[PDB]
Amino acid sequence: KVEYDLKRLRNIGIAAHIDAGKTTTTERILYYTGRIHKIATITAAVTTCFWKDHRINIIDAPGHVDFTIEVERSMRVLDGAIVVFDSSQGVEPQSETVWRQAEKYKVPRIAFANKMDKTGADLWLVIRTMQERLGARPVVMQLPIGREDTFSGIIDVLRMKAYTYGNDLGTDIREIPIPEEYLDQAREYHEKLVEVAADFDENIMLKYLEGEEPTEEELVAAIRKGTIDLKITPVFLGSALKNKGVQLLLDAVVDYLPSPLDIPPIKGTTPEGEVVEIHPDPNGPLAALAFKIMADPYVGRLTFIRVYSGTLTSGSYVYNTTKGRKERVARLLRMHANHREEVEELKAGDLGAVVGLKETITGDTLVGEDAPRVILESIEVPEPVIDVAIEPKTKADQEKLSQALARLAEEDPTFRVSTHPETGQTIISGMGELHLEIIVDRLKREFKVDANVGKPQVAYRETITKPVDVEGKFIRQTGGRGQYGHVKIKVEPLPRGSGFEFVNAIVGGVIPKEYIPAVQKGIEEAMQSGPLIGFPVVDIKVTLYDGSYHEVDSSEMAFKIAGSMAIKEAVQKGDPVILEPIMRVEVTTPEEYMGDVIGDLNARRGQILGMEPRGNAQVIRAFVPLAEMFGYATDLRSKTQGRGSFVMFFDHYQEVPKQVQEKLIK
Ligand SMILES: Nc1nc2c(ncn2[C@@H]2O[C@H](COP(=O)(O)OP(=O)(O)O)[C@@H](O)[C@H]2O)c(=O)[nH]1
Ligand SMILES: [Mg+2]
Repeated sequence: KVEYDLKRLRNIGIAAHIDAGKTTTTERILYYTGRIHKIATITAAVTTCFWKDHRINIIDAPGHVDFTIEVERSMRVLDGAIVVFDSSQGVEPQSETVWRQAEKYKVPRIAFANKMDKTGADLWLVIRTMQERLGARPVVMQLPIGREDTFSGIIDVLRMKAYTYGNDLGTDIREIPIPEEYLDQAREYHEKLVEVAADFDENIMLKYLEGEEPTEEELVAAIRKGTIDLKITPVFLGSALKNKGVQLLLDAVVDYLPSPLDIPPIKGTTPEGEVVEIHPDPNGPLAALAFKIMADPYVGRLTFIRVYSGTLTSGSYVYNTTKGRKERVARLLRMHANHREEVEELKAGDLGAVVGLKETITGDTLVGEDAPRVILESIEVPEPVIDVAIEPKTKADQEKLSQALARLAEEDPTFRVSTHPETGQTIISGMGELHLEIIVDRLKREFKVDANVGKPQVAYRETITKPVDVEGKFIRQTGGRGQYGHVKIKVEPLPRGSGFEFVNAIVGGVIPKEYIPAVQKGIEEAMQSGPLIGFPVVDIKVTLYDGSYHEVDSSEMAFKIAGSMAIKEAVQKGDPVILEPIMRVEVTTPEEYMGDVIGDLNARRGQILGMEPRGNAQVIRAFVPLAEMFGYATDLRSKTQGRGSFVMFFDHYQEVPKQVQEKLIK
């Protein structure tokens, strides 16, 4: 027997500018691969299929489309990529953005000039622009027969044969000889191809010299080596829509894209912090990454995983190293184009879905019960730095918004719901504009919740900068009785990020013990709104140390208020100050636009940390206030002729300069 072979795995992702043909190309890969296995929602995060004895796991799901969380993780999870270019989109400036991503995560790729049928279809413009702008070193693997409407065929220039397509349905294909008017062009590019292969094979170099045509297999193997070691980009061509070229692209996935053997081992960290390489050994200890959780309308919660080492067995227990608990793997599944398949196991190099696993979230590492504890993804609590207010038009929209968030907080445990202290509205808080922007689209559409949605707003905080010693006195005859509460507190600043710290130095019934929770609750509520701009108070330690009470007039109501009053007083007395989030920012740019990107970041109150090169591009690292980063994606495209791209992570909170302090009151 046999079925699992590591050499025959081909984990891929299709990377394309929006509208280039990612989806159509994927659908067509799924149609052609599913033909043999028929006479003996979609899409899923990973969809398996078969071609010429090889298993191709097609990694997607994102959604989005700027969402760096989903993109990073999905790149570690695939081994190789097909970058689809639109042949008819002339400049295609943001098609560069997705190339930079593949370069960033060191993923071997082939290219597919995908709309040859269309008006404007220009293979050569794709090759030249790949050369000049991306520094990709493309190698022409195919030549088109016909142009635009009359696009009828494709020449494979490696093997010196061609194919004609008798229809647009993908149901008539015939190995033809290279026709007359194309044959000279094929000889030129075939020996250009042989020339490129000679750089990664000394045997082929010696053959090229003599004019001896090398063996097809030696040629495939040399282009493959150069592809996998990131020195060339084989280019193929077609119309996905008109079912021309998609079977040859599938051949290229097997010929040139990597198995999980061919790429460097994934890097992981022990709990000790020692970095280690994780080899794809199916009989080794299990190590696996959850990279997408998925609600399902049949089997329920599905966590999609990539096994890097060992074997994951259905009916086993695995250890979630990020959290600290055993979980039960109930079942394993592969998602095919039309159907599900139950499987007994997923070995190293492979991907699928596990039912079970209730407490595992995206990015979590799963290892064997008695296996080395490794953490693949670096741990980080991502800060809710952006809030959006949201008001349902009726009471009927209130309860189905409450369901929209409690049900969407389980798939995505990374946002934070609350209620504005001085208004009373629902406030979703998250890692960015676009995290909240698509939560809002899932709310109004998928959960049918129409609501008055407010401007995105940065999550400012407030704190004090010197120690203070203050009172709160609530003493009133209100609502038919006397009320009395009296607190004294020392408040002092805590180290940035340390949070909140309450200390009871009440020494002798000076405030009766029964009212001590009341004063804490008062302190708590009053910290929700600071004196400067009404935003939460953080990073302080409060110490209750004196007070008084009245024999009959004191109450929890009175001491709570006395607590609020004391906190209000202290924050205003304590040289208060606004804290804003500061983001880590990596901008990728062409070098001619590079001085202009630095200057613009400095005008945004940025500090430049340092730039290193990435391909023919340049990666600038910097700190900038998130408050200064609004509308940045458009402003960056303006100063890079659309070729730039960035990613943005929370780093720390810092004290705003007093010039900004004044601007924020209104
Ligand atoms: N004319 C032409 N259109 C295509 C081709 N491939 C895809 N499209 C169309 O381009 C549009 C966007 O396609 P899609 O695959 O969804 O792009 P995506 O956003 O990158 O997933 C769709 O309406 C497709 O039908 C092609 O080969 N030729
Ligand atoms: Mg799509």
